[PDB]
Amino acid sequence: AYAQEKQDFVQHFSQIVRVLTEHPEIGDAIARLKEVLEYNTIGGKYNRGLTVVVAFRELVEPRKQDADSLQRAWTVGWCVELLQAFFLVADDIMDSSLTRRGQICWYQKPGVGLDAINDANLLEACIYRLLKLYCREQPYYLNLIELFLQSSYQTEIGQTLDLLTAPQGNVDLVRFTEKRYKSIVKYKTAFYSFYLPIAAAMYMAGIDGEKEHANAKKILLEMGEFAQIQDDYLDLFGDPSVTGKIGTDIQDNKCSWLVVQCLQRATPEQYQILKENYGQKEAEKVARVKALYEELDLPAVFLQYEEDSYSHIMALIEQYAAPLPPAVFLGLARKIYK
Amino acid sequence: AYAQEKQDFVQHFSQIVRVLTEHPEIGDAIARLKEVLEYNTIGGKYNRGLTVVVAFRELVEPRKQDADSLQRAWTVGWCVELLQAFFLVADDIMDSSLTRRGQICWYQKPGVGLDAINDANLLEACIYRLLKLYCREQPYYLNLIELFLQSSYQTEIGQTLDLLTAPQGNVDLVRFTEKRYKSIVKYKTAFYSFYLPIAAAMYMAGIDGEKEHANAKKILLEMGEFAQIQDDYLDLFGDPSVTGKIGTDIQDNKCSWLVVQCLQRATPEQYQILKENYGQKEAEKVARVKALYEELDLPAVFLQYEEDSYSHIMALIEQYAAPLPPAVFLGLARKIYK
Ligand SMILES: O=P(O)(O)C(O)(Cc1cccnc1)P(=O)(O)O
Ligand SMILES: O=P(O)(O)C(O)(Cc1cccnc1)P(=O)(O)O
Ligand SMILES: [Mg+2]
Ligand SMILES: [Mg+2]
Ligand SMILES: [Mg+2]
Ligand SMILES: [Mg+2]
Ligand SMILES: [Mg+2]
Ligand SMILES: [Mg+2]
Repeated sequence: AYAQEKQDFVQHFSQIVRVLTEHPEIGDAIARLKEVLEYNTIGGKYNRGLTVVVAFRELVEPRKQDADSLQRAWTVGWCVELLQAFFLVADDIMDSSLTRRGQICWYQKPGVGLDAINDANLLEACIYRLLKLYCREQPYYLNLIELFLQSSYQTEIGQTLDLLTAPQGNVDLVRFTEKRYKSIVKYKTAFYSFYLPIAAAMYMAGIDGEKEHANAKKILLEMGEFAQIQDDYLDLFGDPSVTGKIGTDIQDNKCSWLVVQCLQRATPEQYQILKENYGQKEAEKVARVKALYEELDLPAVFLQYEEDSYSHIMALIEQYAAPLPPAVFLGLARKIYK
Repeated sequence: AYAQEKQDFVQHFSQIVRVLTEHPEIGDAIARLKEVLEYNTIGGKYNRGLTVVVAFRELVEPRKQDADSLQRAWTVGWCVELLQAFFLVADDIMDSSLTRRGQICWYQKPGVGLDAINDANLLEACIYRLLKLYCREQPYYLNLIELFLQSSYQTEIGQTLDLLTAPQGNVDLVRFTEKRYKSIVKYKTAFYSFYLPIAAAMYMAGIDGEKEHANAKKILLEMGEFAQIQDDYLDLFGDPSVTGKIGTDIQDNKCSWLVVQCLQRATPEQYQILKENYGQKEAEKVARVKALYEELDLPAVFLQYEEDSYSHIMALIEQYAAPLPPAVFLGLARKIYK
């Protein structure tokens, strides 16, 4: 389980920071990297990184879980957390967000600003530094490099689809379709958040078969679709004290699950209300959209969807888990379905 | 030679774009990637990419230069041009630049803005897409992946040093030292612009020895230091019709070679003039700094430096080229020393 390993995982971060921040000439730049790592890779729930560690423990025979192999698993879990930190620092600039993980976004900090672009790229570079230091002699080293590089390309293509569908200052209700939505979230979130951590543990355990990885992907990309729908729902209806951040999807004209569901149910009067108020900074326009979503009972539509989704994901675990332990996927379902 | 291969190299770009932009769901995002590739990876001199191709031709026996091997060399040269495009798109946002390669910077284009952050990352992702498609079965594949990843980390650490030394709105004359300068440019420019293209050709030719790569690096990082000093000089004294871009180093408070040389020669009255006018947006303050640099004959100091640098780099070619053909380094010296 995760809940137990959260403190244990977090305890390994100080060694990750020490190995990355140990040529005195670059000293000031290494001090800045330490500040970027400390600010941006801590404060989250660490679900993606913990997934690597728990899945590795469940997939590798305990007699093979020696100290060095376990250290490699913790390090690769932290690599997944560094990839997410890279995407979030940059996403927060592109989405004009204000807070993340209970504090001001890194780019909004006085003295940081758009220098955060380079800081995000340093976080991504740290992944490959750690893989070389800890994993270069292992038979799965190239599989992991390619998996992290593919996950980044996937995510970036999905970010392009997200940003193209959400132009600033242009109405884009015509592209807020279920088909467009499923394509955005599959690429921007599902691959790196669900497939990547389990696939990394699979490769570290010697499970490199195409069929085995395709079957796990069938479960995991559907779980990732639900995780992004829940993120969209919480952007507006979650409590920032719990989520750690303030939502921006309506002001940012995003193809959110909520707006997709709104358009499917709206009358022509409601469609016009959404056209006139969506995608704009004015607080009273944002409030009108939320009031429309409440008039259409979209919170009840989301709860029903969550139930139907959970049943679908469990049916996929029954179809596709074997020969992996079903616990690998059940523990991940427990973290996302609250 | 380069001058001949410029059109031949450019002719391969259409196949690079076709293989990268060939799942209809992501179609709109792939169309945007094609626009980012067309806008940002064309218009330059292609010196870094051509260096890969010319060095490969000079290092590999002609009987081994079959069509497929030559295609791999063109593709890896284009990978170096994609790395430079990634760094330049992001650098232009962080340096608040206006033009590049004779047109408005990508981020300044109406409708692009900070979405250019994700576009820059897509350019970097394309490198690894091409290396996998064209080079995965080759014995040097992992050497090239690691070389591109190291070059990126080097460059990003140097960008951190550049940005830290150049705070907006704070005087930083105390850190504009020759020692700080040499450290910034070695990491931000010399590794990716000079070592990377020659080292990539070396690995493709089977030259993977640590000693051979260290000796080439001794020449190439010094040539890269001169290339950044020339870039700094041209930021203020070059003609934008020739350089393709407008300089921003004085307004951006940069640790430019020019300001370093100014501080070494300044009287106390001149130091105060530079303190009051450097690092600020006002056009009349920028003009005062340029007038001070002219009073101190910094253009003549740069020409003398260029002569002394060229003699030093040629002495290093005599010391360290062997057993590589000296032409590999002489052709690169000819491109940078005008
Ligand atoms: O955490 P956020 O900003 O709600 C988000 O989930 C962050 C994110 C960044 C990159 C890829 N996927 C999700 P978004 O998609 O912007 O709603
Ligand atoms: O082309 P530019 O902007 O003059 C530059 O050379 C671009 C650049 C970007 C990244 C690394 N090195 C040089 P800079 O260093 O900003 O002066
Ligand atoms: Mg966001
Ligand atoms: Mg986003
Ligand atoms: Mg969100
Ligand atoms: Mg610049
Ligand atoms: Mg710069
Ligand atoms: Mg410059």
